[PDB]
Amino acid sequence: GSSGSSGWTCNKFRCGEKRLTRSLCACSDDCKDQGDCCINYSSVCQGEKSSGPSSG
Repeated sequence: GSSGSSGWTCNKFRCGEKRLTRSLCACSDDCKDQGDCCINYSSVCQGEKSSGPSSG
């Protein structure tokens, strides 16, 4: 099927990934060093997860 539409966003799971072929941004740690972290990389990845059931 088609490759897909523009995705300038990252997903909780995506965070800390090591597999990307068709993605405008990168949801991996490397992005931090390199400089290709999605616009909302920290918002999704660097969210609020600590001693909590769900980061609702």
